[PDB]
Amino acid sequence: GAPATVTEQGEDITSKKDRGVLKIVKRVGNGEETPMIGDKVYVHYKGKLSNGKKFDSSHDRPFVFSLGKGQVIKAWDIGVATMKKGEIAHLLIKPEYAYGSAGSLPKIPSNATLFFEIELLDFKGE
Ligand SMILES: COc1cc2cc(c1OC)OCC[C@H](C)n1cc(nn1)CCCOC(=O)[C@@H]1CCCCN1C(=O)[C@H]2C1CCCCC1
Repeated sequence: GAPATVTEQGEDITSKKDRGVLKIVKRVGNGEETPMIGDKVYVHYKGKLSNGKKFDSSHDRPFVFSLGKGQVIKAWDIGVATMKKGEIAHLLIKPEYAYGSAGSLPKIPSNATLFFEIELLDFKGE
């Protein structure tokens, strides 16, 4: 399903063009602005290992973070910076842009590919 669709059709939004972060816009957002680095960002997300085997969501209980400030994995700083208010996007992320060969046990194993659906609710300029 969704992870394989992002493999097949997703845009490579990396600078290096290494397919490390692939994106599909699922629902289009409003406004020309996207978050600049330093912004306070508000999202709903659903995430999982691409294997399907572990699963994690804000809409369970929004997730708040400062963009570009190392509170989230590199792929979120990259991916969320491309998104507009109201946008829902799918990301598929190689380990180099997430938790790498070290992983982050017990939640994330070594060399894990991650999938997220993200909704950008708001962002405000520090
Ligand atoms: C590697 O550890 C975790 C990874 C992820 C979720 C984690 C987590 O903690 C063990 O618990 C979610 C709730 C806790 C209190 N928490 C942690 C963070 N923010 N809230 C810190 C953010 C670190 O996570 C990230 O950078 C990314 C992007 C933002 C949303 C969470 N992220 C994750 O990688 C999840 C992960 C998704 C894949 C399935 C397992 C959970």
